[PDB]
Amino acid sequence: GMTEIVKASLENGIQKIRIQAEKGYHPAHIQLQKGIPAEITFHRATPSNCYKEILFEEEGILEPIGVDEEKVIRFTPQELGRHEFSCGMKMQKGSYTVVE
Ligand SMILES: [Cl-]
Ligand SMILES: [Cu+]
Ligand SMILES: [Cu+]
Repeated sequence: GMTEIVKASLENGIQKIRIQAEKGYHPAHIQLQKGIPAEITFHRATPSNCYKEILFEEEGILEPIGVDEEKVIRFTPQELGRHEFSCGMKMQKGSYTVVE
């Protein structure tokens, strides 16, 4: 250890954070506050189709993302703890930890 966790920035009652998709997700591990609307912006910086989709299974989210495009994943985290996000193939993984 330790594992690097990046906290989402709180402003205007929204928590925002940007994630780059290229040779994995960066940051791969983030922290979110429970009950605050979250906007997680993914940028696909690779032409590999391994990254053509963004999956947040526990939120029922599955979103396509094109080469060099940015997609905002929006939800309000309600369940505490560590949750997984990944590409649509579940080959490249990350996590979001929801704290009180
Ligand atoms: Cl692949
Ligand atoms: Cu993938
Ligand atoms: Cu893949």
